[PDB]
Amino acid sequence: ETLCGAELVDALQFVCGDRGFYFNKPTGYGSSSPQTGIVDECCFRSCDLRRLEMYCAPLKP
Repeated sequence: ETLCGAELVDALQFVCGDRGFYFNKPTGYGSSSPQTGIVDECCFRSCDLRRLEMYCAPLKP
């Protein structure tokens, strides 16, 4: 019921399109720093579309 490896990249490619995507969720400066991201959210666990789309890079212009 989840998305891993190749299936996850295909999903991010389709949802993010031109914008591209990243895997590690941003953290705050001088924050805590073991890193978590989409694998944890969507592969080890199931996530919904609105979580997944938070890993799209910003819109260009």
